[PDB]
Amino acid sequence: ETRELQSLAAAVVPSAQTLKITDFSFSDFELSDLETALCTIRMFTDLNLVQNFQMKHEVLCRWILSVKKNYRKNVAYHNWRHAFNTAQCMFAALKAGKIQNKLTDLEILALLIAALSHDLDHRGVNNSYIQRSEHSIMEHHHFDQCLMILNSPGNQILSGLSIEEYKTTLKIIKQAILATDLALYIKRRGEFFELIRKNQFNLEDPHQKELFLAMLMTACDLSAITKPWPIQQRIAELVATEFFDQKNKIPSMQVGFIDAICLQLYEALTHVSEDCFPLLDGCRKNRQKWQALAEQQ
Ligand SMILES: CCCOc1ccc(S(=O)(=O)N2CCN(C)CC2)cc1-c1nc(CC)c(Cl)c(=O)[nH]1
Ligand SMILES: [Mg+2]
Ligand SMILES: [Mg+2]
Ligand SMILES: [Mg+2]
Ligand SMILES: [Mg+2]
Ligand SMILES: [Mg+2]
Ligand SMILES: [Zn+2]
Repeated sequence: ETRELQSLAAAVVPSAQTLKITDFSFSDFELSDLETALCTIRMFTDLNLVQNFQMKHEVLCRWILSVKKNYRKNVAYHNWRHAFNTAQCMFAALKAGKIQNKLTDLEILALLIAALSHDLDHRGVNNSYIQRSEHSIMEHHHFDQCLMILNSPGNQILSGLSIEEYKTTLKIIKQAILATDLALYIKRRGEFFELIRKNQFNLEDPHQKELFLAMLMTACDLSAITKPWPIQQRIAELVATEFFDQKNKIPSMQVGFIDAICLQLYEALTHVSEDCFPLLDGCRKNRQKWQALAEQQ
């Protein structure tokens, strides 16, 4: 054991409501690492994951500490906090967004783990340890890092699954993490948009289900863009720090990013579940804000 594990295992886990992890407008700026750790336990708990898969408290805690440890603090945006926020957005979409009832337990288990693990060991959009020797290169590496952790002694939060359940969950996890490659999202989204507009969308079809999960991953991954203005400015500042340093051109970049990538996604997601409207809403409000700024710059 480490001190950190000891403290985390021994701590009381406040409720979902006390932790605010059900709010789409959630922010982690004022939280310590330990506090994000507790939030994460609460997520697995209220999703019924500890229950239905018999996770041992000490194993979950060690797992989360392992996941956090394998992000780099030295990377301004792509770090544990971003991973943690992606998972909190998944949680909020499942509960407040009422998507939980559209999915199986194994899908839910896999999305949470995928959300937390999808950028593992990221070195910043600039850094180029993609050699070699020459596709979703980063995402494959994030998934390897995830599997490694899931297989570490003391960390095996899936031990309680049968082999069948386990194989299935692993495949879903892998797909979810690969889905976070924006290049995949752009190739796949057309089909998702067609289905929605032709009123054809059907989650009971395995193919369409898998496509939705992919889209849900992207939605959560990009969710900083949906946050209240003061918070989104701060995050945008971290992103900029990573992109450029590891400035009035920035407001129009954000507008372009919102137009090209974000709006349609959150519009589609709201069609699937009207209770995910808050994401669409916050994204629009942020477009106002950035546009206004761009017109002075
Ligand atoms: C404010 C700093 C600049 O912000 C951006 C500028 C450009 C673009 S992009 O989509 O046109 N660009 C195309 C090339 N590709 C390699 C990288 C992405 C994205 C952002 C942007 N992305 C994210 C998602 C990571 C968040 Cl969360 C964010 O806030 N801002
Ligand atoms: Mg809210
Ligand atoms: Mg701290
Ligand atoms: Mg079920
Ligand atoms: Mg990524
Ligand atoms: Mg063991
Ligand atoms: Zn990400």
